Amino acid sequence: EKYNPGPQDFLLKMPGVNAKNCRSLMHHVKNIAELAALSQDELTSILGNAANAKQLYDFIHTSFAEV
Amino acid sequence: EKYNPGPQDFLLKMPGVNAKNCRSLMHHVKNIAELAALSQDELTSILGNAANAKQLYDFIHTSFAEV
DNA sequence: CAGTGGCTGA
DNA sequence: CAGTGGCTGA
Repeated sequence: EKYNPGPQDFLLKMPGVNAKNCRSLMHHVKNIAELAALSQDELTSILGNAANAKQLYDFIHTSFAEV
Repeated sequence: EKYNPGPQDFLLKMPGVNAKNCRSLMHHVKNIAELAALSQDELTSILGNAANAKQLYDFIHTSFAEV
């Protein structure tokens, strides 16, 4: 498909994303902007899995360094 | 000052990033959430380069399919 | 932002 | 989110 291996791949690079919920993610978000804009509740609603949701939401909110 | 290879490396995985503006980016954003929350005008203020800003914001604002 | 976890070997 | 483009060989 026309799904560029850039932002599309970026989704699967997360510890809570697979090709299965990837299609849902990209269809629910514009790109990286909406991807990181998603909330834990949003994730479960799109991914349909609490584990995948928490894992994805986790990385999105994983601070670079703990001071 | 950990800076795990997860969110930190994620920054350097962009077409408009380097290690020099990486320290600026992480200091201006919490993690991925703020990373994608940045605007093209903001990127220039952080990265200090229009090219890097446009390139970084480009990817952030890159549609999964049909860029 | 808007879609469901969209696949898989013989 | 909050820091400046934070480096580099002899």
